[PDB]
Amino acid sequence: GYGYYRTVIFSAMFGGYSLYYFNRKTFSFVMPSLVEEIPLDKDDLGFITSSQSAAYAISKFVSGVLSDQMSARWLFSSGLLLVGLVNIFFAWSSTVPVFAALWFLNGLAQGLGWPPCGKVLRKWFEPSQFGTWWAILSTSMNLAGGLGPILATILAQSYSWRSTLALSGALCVVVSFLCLLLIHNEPADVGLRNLESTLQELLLSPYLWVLSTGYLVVFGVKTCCTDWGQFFLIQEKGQSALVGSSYMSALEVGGLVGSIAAGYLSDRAMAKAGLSNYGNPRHGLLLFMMAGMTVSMYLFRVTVTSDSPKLWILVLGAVFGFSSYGPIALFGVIANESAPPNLCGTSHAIVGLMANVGGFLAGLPFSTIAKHYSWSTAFWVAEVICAASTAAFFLLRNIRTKMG
Amino acid sequence: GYGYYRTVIFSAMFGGYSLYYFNRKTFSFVMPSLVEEIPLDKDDLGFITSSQSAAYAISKFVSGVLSDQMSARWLFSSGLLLVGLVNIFFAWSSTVPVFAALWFLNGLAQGLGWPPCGKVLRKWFEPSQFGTWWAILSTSMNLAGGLGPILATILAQSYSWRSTLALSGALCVVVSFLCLLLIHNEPADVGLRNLESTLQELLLSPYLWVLSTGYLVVFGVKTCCTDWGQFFLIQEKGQSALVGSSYMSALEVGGLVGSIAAGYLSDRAMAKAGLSNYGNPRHGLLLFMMAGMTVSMYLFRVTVTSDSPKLWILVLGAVFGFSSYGPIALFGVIANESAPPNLCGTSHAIVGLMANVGGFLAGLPFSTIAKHYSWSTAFWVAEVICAASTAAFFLLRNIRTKMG
Ligand SMILES: CCCCCCCCCCC(CCCCCCCCCC)(CO[C@H]1O[C@@H](CO)[C@H](O[C@@H]2O[C@@H](CO)[C@H](O)[C@@H](O)[C@@H]2O)[C@@H](O)[C@@H]1O)CO[C@H]1O[C@@H](CO)[C@H](O[C@@H]2O[C@@H](CO)[C@H](O)[C@@H](O)[C@@H]2O)[C@@H](O)[C@H]1O
Ligand SMILES: CCCCCCCCCCC(CCCCCCCCCC)(CO[C@H]1O[C@@H](CO)[C@H](O[C@@H]2O[C@@H](CO)[C@H](O)[C@@H](O)[C@@H]2O)[C@@H](O)[C@@H]1O)CO[C@H]1O[C@@H](CO)[C@H](O[C@@H]2O[C@@H](CO)[C@H](O)[C@@H](O)[C@@H]2O)[C@@H](O)[C@H]1O
Ligand SMILES: CCCCCCCCCCC(CCCCCCCCCC)(CO[C@H]1O[C@@H](CO)[C@H](O[C@@H]2O[C@@H](CO)[C@H](O)[C@@H](O)[C@@H]2O)[C@@H](O)[C@@H]1O)CO[C@H]1O[C@@H](CO)[C@H](O[C@@H]2O[C@@H](CO)[C@H](O)[C@@H](O)[C@@H]2O)[C@@H](O)[C@H]1O
Ligand SMILES: CCCCCCCCCCC(CCCCCCCCCC)(CO[C@H]1O[C@@H](CO)[C@H](O[C@@H]2O[C@@H](CO)[C@H](O)[C@@H](O)[C@@H]2O)[C@@H](O)[C@@H]1O)CO[C@H]1O[C@@H](CO)[C@H](O[C@@H]2O[C@@H](CO)[C@H](O)[C@@H](O)[C@@H]2O)[C@@H](O)[C@H]1O
Repeated sequence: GYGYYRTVIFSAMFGGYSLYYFNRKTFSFVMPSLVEEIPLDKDDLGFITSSQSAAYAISKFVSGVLSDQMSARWLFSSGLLLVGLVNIFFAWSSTVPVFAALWFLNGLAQGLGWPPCGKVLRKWFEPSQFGTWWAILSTSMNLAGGLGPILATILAQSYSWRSTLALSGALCVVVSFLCLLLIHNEPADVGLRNLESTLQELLLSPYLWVLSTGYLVVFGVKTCCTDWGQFFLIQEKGQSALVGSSYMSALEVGGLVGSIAAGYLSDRAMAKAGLSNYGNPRHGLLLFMMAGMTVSMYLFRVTVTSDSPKLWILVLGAVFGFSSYGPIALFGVIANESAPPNLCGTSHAIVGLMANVGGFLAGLPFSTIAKHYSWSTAFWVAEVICAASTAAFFLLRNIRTKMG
Repeated sequence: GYGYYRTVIFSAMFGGYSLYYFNRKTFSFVMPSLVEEIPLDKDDLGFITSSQSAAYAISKFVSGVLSDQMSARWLFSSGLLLVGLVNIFFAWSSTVPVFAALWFLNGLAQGLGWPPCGKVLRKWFEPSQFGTWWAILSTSMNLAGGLGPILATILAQSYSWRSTLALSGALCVVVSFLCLLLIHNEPADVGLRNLESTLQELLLSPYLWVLSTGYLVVFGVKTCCTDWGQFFLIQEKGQSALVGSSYMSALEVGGLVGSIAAGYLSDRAMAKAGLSNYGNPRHGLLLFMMAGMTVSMYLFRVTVTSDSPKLWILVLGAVFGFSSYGPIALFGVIANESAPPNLCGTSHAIVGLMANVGGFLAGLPFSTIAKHYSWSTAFWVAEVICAASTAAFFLLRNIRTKMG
């Protein structure tokens, strides 16, 4: 049955992705115990995390490019097995260089997880049910990250820090075999079906670069606000050290809610509306959320004094999180849906690369501008850039959409 | 006349490239005066240099890829004009963010200089005279860098720091028009001649990846030695603070001599020997210099005690510089010569990217290994890697050379 097969594939995917993220964050989970056992300074942890991040970025781009030439099931299982083996080996090392070398292969293996999931979802689900399940897998990753630390410390205070990593690796290996056994690549491999534009022609379309610039701006603004909102609130507004934590929590909760709601409403709008070679039914929600993000930025910058109630700050944070985390999922869904049946990964790898460079831009120059002039000037610059981007995106709404 | 036209093109190229490098390094040349005028801390200078370096790397790759679709003369002149304009605008600014934003466009413009020169050299010169002139252009860059500082401080102590940059920009604009007028793209544009493998077929050849890995190892080892030789000599050998400076000077001089000699001897060997689809006449010198580099590394690591004469240290530094700076030029020449008549830039951009990642590897993990274990262990690791690479390169000598 279609429902039975979809349920089985979805359950296996959910479990695999949750284990992926747990084993990504296990070192940060268990850091205090190994710090107590073998002392480390602040440089070693940063070096290890930096190596993992660089490996993750490079692998992610490469596996996104290559995911259209190899089977999704084998890619998923191999990545999970390598992640488990790397964790098991990490459990039996006691020197920084070996730690940092083992945490690089971890990023390389982690880069292989999502593109197979995206391809299987696209080939198994109808285009009117392809933003809901995307967001639900994102929430699977969120749930794994949220439930990680509590169980991690609960288990670590009981036995040790070395046993937890080995147990996680063994569980990853077992679940890798289970997912290999359970996941099906295509409906044709069972007896159903739910249904050429070379790379040179794909790269010669303007929609790809429009989406890349949109992702640039959205990710950069989100990173700027997430990284420096507490700093702005503490050093210029005059608030305490708990209002920042509450504002971050509200931002995260509102962002999760906004991602799910954006996916569902966009899928409903696409199902309701028709299809044509020009335009996209998913653009209205994207433009609305962009405008909401800009308005919330302006309100937070201007109408938050030293005597503002805490409820107002929480409301502003929630609204910005909603309107900033919706469009990210929308771009991720669109860059893969509005592509030929092949080259889906190659239509998303470039977008991820733009996200990385936008993160670097949100990191260094924003901080130096804030240090020199002020935080108000830096946030004003970010808001002006976002408003200009939104205006350009609205001006370029009805364009050649289907690339190829 | 062939000689007259070659002389004119060579002179214009030499002048253009020398001005390119002078305007690359002018800020480092004139830094003390502007530091005295407007105080700066150590973070701002690093930020500016980092922005320029990142822009240079990205532009270099992009312009190497794109240099086969646009005219070399126009690319050269446009790059020089933009460099001059950027310097002129930099002369009229007084704040760090604007400085760092203007020093990014400088890197973007600088990335456009060399690939047009390489294409013109390949299309104008015979393959038996294409390693000598390559090395001579490299020495043009070296001469510009060497004669920069003296003239820079001599002029800066006279008038100001603001006038020097404007004068350099104006000179760059004038020389840009002169080079636009003088450089000829092809011999067919005058009435002579001195004489399809798509990118997908080009990327499916093993010679490209062999060359990429060789450049990886050579550049990484050279960067390791250049960066940490003084540290090793001072903190483990027990030598003074002037022996390191002498060792660096000997390394640089020996490297320049080795680059010129390697180019000349390799061109002579290729002219003497025949041509075939398998192998390359330029491999013997490359293997010999690789072996010399490994032997010199071992001798410097082992046979240099706290009582070694300074002449021995100078000799070892000169030999390593020779044997390390030869192969870099050899790889640069080969990756462009042993390529189809098109895609020459695309056959060198990947090699440059590998050089960048090898530089990062030589930078961070080598330093952390040296900090944890010792400098001797780090240099032993580098020497072992170089020896293994040399053995693999010798084992893979006679292979499919002409890619396509
Ligand atoms: C084989 C590949 C051949 C070509 C490679 C290209 C260039 C080679 C290296 C370039 C590159 C990978 C290449 C990107 C994709 C390549 C795809 C293009 C294919 C071309 C066909 C690594 O290179 C940089 O990586 C930095 C690590 O951040 C290092 O900083 C070190 O750590 C610093 C502490 O922050 C200190 O300053 C110091 O400790 C070091 O300085 C740099 O020294 C290093 O140069 C840049 O990638 C970028 O990815 C992203 C996400 O990871 C990173 O963003 C952030 O990283 C972490 C915070 O750092 C966060 O955790 C992460 O959340 C965040 O997102 C970037 O930072 C950067 O990593
Ligand atoms: C089919 C449906 C699927 C089910 C999904 C539902 C479950 C999702 C909730 C999980 C959730 C919400 C918590 C509110 C719950 C109420 C919400 C109402 C609805 C749910 C009922 C818990 O998130 C927090 O949970 C806390 C408790 O563990 C942790 O505190 C710890 O406690 C200490 C030890 O006690 C520790 O020592 C200490 O380290 C912590 O202080 C926090 O670290 C964690 O952020 C969010 O988690 C997820 O959000 C994302 C945001 O992007 C976050 O990713 C971030 O991305 C970057 C930013 O873009 C950041 O740069 C990056 O850093 C980060 O990776 C993560 O946070 C992720 O995990
Ligand atoms: C639109 C492009 C879309 C994709 C971009 C890819 C990823 C985006 C950013 C990745 C990338 C450019 C991309 C490489 C080529 C891309 C071609 C691939 C095309 C794919 C189809 C910049 O990204 C890094 O650049 C570093 C600058 O070094 C920054 O470090 C900052 O500064 C630090 C102080 O050293 C501090 O830690 C701190 O102040 C910051 O942390 C990092 O924060 C930053 O992440 C990494 O490139 C690399 O190039 C080389 C040579 O320049 C650099 O090596 C060195 O740099 C200087 C010493 O640094 C030296 O002067 C230079 O002599 C030396 O060689 C590398 O360092 C790196 O720059
Ligand atoms: C058709 C033929 C063409 C003619 C070519 C011949 C001319 C070439 C000679 C120029 C030469 C040799 C000097 C010995 C001369 C005898 C040699 C015998 C033959 C010649 C007769 C002078 O080189 C030095 O000259 C000194 C005097 O200016 C400078 O000291 C300054 O003084 C203070 C102010 O007084 C200043 O305040 C202070 O900053 C300095 O201390 C040094 O900065 C400079 O290095 C070498 O220059 C060139 O070498 C390359 C090496 O790769 C170097 O590039 C490096 O690459 C990276 C490393 O891979 C490095 O990381 C990177 O940092 C660097 O970019 C540069 O050095 C480059 O410029």
